[PDB]
Amino acid sequence: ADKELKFLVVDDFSTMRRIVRNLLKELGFNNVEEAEDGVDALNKLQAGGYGFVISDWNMPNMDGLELLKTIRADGAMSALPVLMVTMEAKKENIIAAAQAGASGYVVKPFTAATLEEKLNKIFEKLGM
Ligand code: BEF
Ligand SMILES: [Mn+2]
Ligand SMILES: [Mn+2]
Ligand SMILES: [Mn+2]
Repeated sequence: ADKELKFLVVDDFSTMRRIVRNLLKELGFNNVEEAEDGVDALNKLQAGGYGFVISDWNMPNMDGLELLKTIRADGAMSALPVLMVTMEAKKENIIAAAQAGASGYVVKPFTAATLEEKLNKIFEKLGM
């Protein structure tokens, strides 16, 4: 994928955003912004430029499933890749996110290898 691809990393806890931002750096992506909830995210997204979203589920203001649904329902960003990264591991959550259009889904805690594999899976599926 283009190493200038702009990522938005969303989670209500800085620890997790920090892990993901650093992993992306390792993979060669330095164009990375953070958001703290679904609303914060949509604000940055509607500020334009973004090529990929990585998002938590449980967050105040707007959760990640609502964020995913909003993104997929907006004609201007409906195809934006959205990778869920969340502690929700139940099959009903995976189903609900998948059905809502998640590009991929990683369960916390995750390894560096896992994030890399699932990002690449999405890149390949989308021809990025
Ligand atoms: F808060 Be997340 F869903 F891990
Ligand atoms: Mn914090
Ligand atoms: Mn744009
Ligand atoms: Mn959370």
